[PDB]
Amino acid sequence: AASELYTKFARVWIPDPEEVWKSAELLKDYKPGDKVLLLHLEEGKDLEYRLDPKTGELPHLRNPDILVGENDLTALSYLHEPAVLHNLRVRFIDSKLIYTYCGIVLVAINPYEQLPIYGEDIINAYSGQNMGDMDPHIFAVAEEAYKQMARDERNQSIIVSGESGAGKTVSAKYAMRYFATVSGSASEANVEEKVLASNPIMESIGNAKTTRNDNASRFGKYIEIGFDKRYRIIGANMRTYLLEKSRVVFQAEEERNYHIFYQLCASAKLPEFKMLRLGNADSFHYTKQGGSPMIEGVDDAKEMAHTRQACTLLGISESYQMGIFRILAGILHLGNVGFASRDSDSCTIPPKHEPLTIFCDLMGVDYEEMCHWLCHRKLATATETYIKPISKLQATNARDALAKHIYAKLFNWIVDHVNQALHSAVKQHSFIGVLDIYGFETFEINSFEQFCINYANEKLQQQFNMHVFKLEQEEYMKEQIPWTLIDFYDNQPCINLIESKLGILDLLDEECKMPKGTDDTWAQKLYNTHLNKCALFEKPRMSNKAFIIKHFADKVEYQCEGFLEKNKDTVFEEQIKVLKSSKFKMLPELFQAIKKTVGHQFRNSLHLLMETLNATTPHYVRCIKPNDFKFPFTFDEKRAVQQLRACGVLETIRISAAGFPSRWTYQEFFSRYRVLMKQKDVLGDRKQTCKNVLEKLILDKDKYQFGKTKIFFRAGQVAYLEKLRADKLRAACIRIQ
Ligand SMILES: Nc1ncnc2c1ncn2[C@@H]1O[C@H](COP(=O)(O)OP(=O)(O)O)[C@@H](O)[C@H]1O
Ligand SMILES: [Mg+2]
Repeated sequence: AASELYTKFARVWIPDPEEVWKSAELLKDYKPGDKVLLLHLEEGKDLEYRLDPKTGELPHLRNPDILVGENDLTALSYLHEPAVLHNLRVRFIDSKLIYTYCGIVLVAINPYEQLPIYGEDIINAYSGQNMGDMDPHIFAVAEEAYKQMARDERNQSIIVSGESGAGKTVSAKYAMRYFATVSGSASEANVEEKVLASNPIMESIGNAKTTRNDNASRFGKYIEIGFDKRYRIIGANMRTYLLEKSRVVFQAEEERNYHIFYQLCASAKLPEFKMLRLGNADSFHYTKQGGSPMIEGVDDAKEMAHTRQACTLLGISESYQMGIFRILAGILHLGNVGFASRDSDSCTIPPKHEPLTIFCDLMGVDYEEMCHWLCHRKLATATETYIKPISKLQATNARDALAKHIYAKLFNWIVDHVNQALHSAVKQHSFIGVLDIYGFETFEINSFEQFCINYANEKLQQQFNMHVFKLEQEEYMKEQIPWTLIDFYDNQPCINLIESKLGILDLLDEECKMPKGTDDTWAQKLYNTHLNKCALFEKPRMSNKAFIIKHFADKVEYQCEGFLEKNKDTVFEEQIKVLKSSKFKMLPELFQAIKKTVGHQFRNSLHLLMETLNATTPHYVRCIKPNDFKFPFTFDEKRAVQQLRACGVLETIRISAAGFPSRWTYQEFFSRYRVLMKQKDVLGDRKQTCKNVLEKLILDKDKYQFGKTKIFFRAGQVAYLEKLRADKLRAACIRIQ
């Protein structure tokens, strides 16, 4: 039947290597059996488009001009890939609209420009309205979640997704503002202020500049915002995920360490900071490696003022704040300690070194002991102790490991205190969860950190697909309702390759058991186990030190060096002991106790989170990066199309197009709509009673369908039944009155 639409003047989409899809118009009517189409391109040139001799499949028809730039993609006549790309291009380039709906899921595009599209009057304008009675915006999602939590008394979750830089961090912040405003009616409104204040604090400690993002979010965050019976904020709790430790000691060619170090170095001249004995960021190796200590459009000194102000608002006094700056200053002074070689396998550090002097002074430690333990290691046996001198390379490695460890304890200490400030005495009626996770990334060189983040992103896709596609269509099959299968790309195989008993993480952990274990040996074990036995896993022709894996977004090559070390993540017992013995109270609090590998800990942490998400009603936001140049309102078609297919956008709209998301059991429907039924319509069979009543209430049979155990409805029909229920109760009250 679709071939009847291929008439003279009809428009179609044809594949193009650079533009992905090109629009063309038919110069003649198509007849079944024709091998070439005479097309007029929009550039003024005529083309003979040859059809496939085996399949005879025609190019995609283009939707009418009235359907260009629609608020909801389900309004399109032809629901195919070229149509999606065109509709989003027009709304972005022409209309400057960043938002579009794909049913319940929201699509967000990064503008690379500040626009005033979120005044409190806008917040008020989105408040109190229906879905679609406002145009697409993040506030609509927030309001829908607010509306659902209040009516359903069910916890909700806001899940944002996308590759690095797509606007995801930005989206979560604005959603929180909406809830804080509505809740703002409270007496102890300071709690909402504290909740919003949490974000900039974590950004200072948690973010750093990458080539992808000037403010990359190098840890994960999940926030539960609790509500009372009044549907007003009671408090909150943050659960966070693995921070990039390698960032403290290393930075690439145009990257920085965490923002807070630069804020502290910018404030070195102030009298309060004088005790720290700091200089500019160029003086310390841990800050200098990147080659550029400043971010354009950012004033580190100004940010330092804001960060301090944020700390005081949470109730963190100046003594606490000066205490954290001391730790950070100490990490910088440790980074420039001079270490000299003795013979081939020994090292020595002088008790005279200027940087180690202030390090020992700030930490409240003995210089002579630190010189000894940076140069030697202890081996303890039941009967005796043995000492091994360390090489120059080992001394610097030992020093750096301690720096990562200190920074890690410090980050955790801060989040614990914000959670203490965010705590609530009252009982939780319900909650809204917000997820903010580092997005898919790739570089010239990729390591263990990229492996972990990509693996986490794979899990998010699995949760999304399980809920949206898998769980949902399986129900229709069991329900015995006419259903056409909707295809999706299932990533379960790569997930098994990573997580299963035979998986990559398990093999790395087994290599960690062996003292003889090596990255080379592990890579060889991966090749032996999977080189030609697996389709998701492959090795490049030129290398034996790296491997490539097929993720949902793209294939990624990972270098094997450092994987066992990074999986172990440990520090010498003597160094931790000298810090446990420190004179400064904060250091002993971290070093006091306030076997599984980082990879094992990471898997379970993600499992607990997946389980947590499954308990709530999800609300998904898909963020897209339009261009790599960071330019205002520029659209890259090749780059966009790959993100759309990776996100499964088209199939999400096709499943949405099938409709019937709402589903009442015959018992629930009967119990809720008994008032719309006359006593004569109530048969011994509840199922037949519901059929007879629904057939009387709704005349169009295309708006509802009957399954084995549930009744299915099209959009707006339950609201119509609620209007009828409300009208019947009102009429009954008037009759009684
Ligand atoms: N509302 C916005 N207005 C302007 N630029 C934005 C907006 N949202 C995101 N961006 C741009 O996208 C970049 C990355 O988005 P952000 O949410 O900050 O981090 P990410 O998207 O990586 O989570 C920002 O640095 C900024 O350049
Ligand atoms: Mg981010």
